[PDB]
Amino acid sequence: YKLVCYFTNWSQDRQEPGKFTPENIDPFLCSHLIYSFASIENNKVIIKDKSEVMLYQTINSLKTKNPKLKILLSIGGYLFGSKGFHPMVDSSTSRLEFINSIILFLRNHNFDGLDVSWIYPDQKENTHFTVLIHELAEAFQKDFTKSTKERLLLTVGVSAGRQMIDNSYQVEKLAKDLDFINLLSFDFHGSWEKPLITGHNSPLSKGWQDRGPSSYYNVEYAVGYWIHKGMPSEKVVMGIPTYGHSFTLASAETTVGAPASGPGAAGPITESSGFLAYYEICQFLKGAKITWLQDQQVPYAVKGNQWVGYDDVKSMETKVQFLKNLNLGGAMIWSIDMDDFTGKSCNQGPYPLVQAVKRSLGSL
Ligand SMILES: CC(=O)N[C@@H]1[C@@H](O)[C@H](O[C@@H]2O[C@H](CO)[C@@H](O[C@@H]3O[C@H](CO)[C@@H](O[C@@H]4O[C@H](CO)[C@@H](O)[C@H](O)[C@H]4NC(C)=O)[C@H](O)[C@H]3NC(C)=O)[C@H](O)[C@H]2NC(C)=O)[C@@H](CO)O[C@@H]1O
Repeated sequence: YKLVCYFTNWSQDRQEPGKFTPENIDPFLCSHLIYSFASIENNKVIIKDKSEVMLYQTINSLKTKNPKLKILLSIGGYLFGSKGFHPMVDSSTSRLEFINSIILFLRNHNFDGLDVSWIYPDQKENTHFTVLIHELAEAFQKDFTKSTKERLLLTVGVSAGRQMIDNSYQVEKLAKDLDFINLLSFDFHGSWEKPLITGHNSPLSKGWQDRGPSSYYNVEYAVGYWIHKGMPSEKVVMGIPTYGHSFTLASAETTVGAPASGPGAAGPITESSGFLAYYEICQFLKGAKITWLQDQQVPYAVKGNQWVGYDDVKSMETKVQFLKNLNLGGAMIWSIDMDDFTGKSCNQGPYPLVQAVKRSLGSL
């Protein structure tokens, strides 16, 4: 099994216990690490990060410590959107420039591959995304035929939502071109929804109130659908979140599907109404009531008018058992810098969530 771990370049600006740098990375924690995110300037790959050159130092230390560790570079993410890939994708000339810059950049800086996480192609960018991936795949393969080093890996963070999947992807082709997908099996529910009701960020299974299309909004369905569409199960690396989605409750009802007036109060460290990192969640749970959903196989917690749907150690072990049953490629984490990486907040040691995933994957 793979354990694929995204980390981010904005977590370094947080205060403790959320102040993360690549030096917080345990080189034996994960099989793959993925830096989030690179940029594109003048159709070439760059890293925009005040700490860029220190990142390279840590990459080299980590890979020296653990010769098996793979470290990939990611382009994309929600904020980058589709706009970020233009004008690079607009022509084969500009795409060739990009692809050539990637190979040189990854080799120069000791990266093992590229993750393309286009959020999201949809109908409009379906062709652009398909060709980009295919051209990258071929170039990497070409490079390999000429090289003494391993072939550069190619992966993609992909939607777990059935409609977005149908619109964005040509799955059989993707299966040939990608080494694996990083299934983004989270953000199923949240304070952007209308009607504005509580719902879990990342339920494993369908809710008792779900019927029809709402029956798609869970991890088991997403996984099954990708397989159905032609992605081999062992190329499905299943995303698990270390964050939760929060709601401010509109009434006294505290159940799933209860009315919400908006996102929950911002965490003190992440300062973004609507989500909480796990290290903030452990502080939230103090004085909260926690319910484990038997239908959906994940917890939520309520304190005052605040409702948080999140993933804990029980969820980690339950989702790992699931991915193993379905013969998936492994687990992916978004993101390790939102786990309690210092261990100072949750009283469960360093990376309590990710370590549980690791322990569960390694268990016979
Ligand atoms: C609105 C919404 O929730 N949409 C989701 C979308 O976020 C999902 O995108 C994937 O999953 C994760 C988890 O949501 C994404 O993480 C977010 O990524 C953005 C950057 O793209 C983060 O923005 C950062 O925000 C902090 C906090 O305000 C700022 O300080 C930073 O400057 C800013 N970073 C940058 C580069 O500008 C945001 O905080 C992340 N949120 C969380 C909770 O971590 C991630 O982008 C994306 N994952 C991958 C691998 O591409 C998407 C999944 O399908 O669904 C919805 O569209």
